[PDB]
Amino acid sequence: DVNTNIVLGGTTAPAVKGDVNVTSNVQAITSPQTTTIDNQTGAVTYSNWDGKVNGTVTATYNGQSYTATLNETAGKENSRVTPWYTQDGGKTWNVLKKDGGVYRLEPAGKYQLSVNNVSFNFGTANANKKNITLTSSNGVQFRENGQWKDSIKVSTDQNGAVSQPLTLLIPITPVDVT
Amino acid sequence: DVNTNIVLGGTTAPAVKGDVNVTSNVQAITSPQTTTIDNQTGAVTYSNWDGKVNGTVTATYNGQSYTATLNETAGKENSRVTPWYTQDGGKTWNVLKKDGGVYRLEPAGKYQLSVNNVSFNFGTANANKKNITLTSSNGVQFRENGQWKDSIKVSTDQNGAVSQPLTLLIPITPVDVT
Repeated sequence: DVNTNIVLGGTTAPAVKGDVNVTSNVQAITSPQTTTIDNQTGAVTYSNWDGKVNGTVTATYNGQSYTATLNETAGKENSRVTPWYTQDGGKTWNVLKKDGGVYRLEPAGKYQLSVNNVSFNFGTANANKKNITLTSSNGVQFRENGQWKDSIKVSTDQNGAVSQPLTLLIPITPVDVT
Repeated sequence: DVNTNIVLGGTTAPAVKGDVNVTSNVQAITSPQTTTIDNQTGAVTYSNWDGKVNGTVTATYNGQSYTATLNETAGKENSRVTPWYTQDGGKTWNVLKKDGGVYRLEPAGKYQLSVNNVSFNFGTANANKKNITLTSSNGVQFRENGQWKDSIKVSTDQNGAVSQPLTLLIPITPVDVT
């Protein structure tokens, strides 16, 4: 697209993009293990939260919908799901240790999932392709050059698989019981 | 190497060995950035600690002393030094984050350093050797099969270098400098 338009930003490249439309279908759910109250009022208190999270990452590309592949082997190359939280406004981000042997995912609060060694099999139909550009539909980020990024370029190998392993950051906002 | 002696606790191989004897020469030192005082008692109070660590890992092998090599490359290959603390003790172990942009280490101690992609150059003289036993003389541990241990077996390549990257855990107990 020709750049015609005089935006005060200083004539940057356009935001027109997207070969592969990566979309998290990851969902998070939590329940309190212990609810308390003072009977002097009706002031309930839900506490001791117990989080769980499930789903997958799909990707629309050339009118076909693919699903991300994880690695179920036990080496350094295990696609390790690691939950991240911020006490700040995302100024920093710390890994959740297991407390009482569960992931305390407290309702609202902001979370992020990190999963390395992801892939996709786009099929022999899509072999040997260069500059496939991955964009997120819903706040998924891709790791590159030591830093998170809104989009990344991948090439497919002779079979149609992304030639090198990805690493994703997935947003999480739990639902709760009640 | 022959079992004569009836110890309680089954009978098991001896622990004595060490083809190559690794020693941490890592030292840690800290100062409070603010020293304060309760004049009604005269009880001083140190706070805002500022830790620094320095040193090397050496190793004795076949009468010669070698020194560990780190990897400088910007990337996934980089020997990442990560400071490491246990809250109270044992099962707890978490990454030490920078506060006030510096690594506060309190002289009460209980810290460990973790460093990947280490190596050694044992010299052309020690090429092509097949199974070498690594031991520490001062509490350095080596990573394998997802867990630390005090010994590992490695082989040298055509040049005399450890064929594969090591990953170490180094103890440190800081000292207070006035």
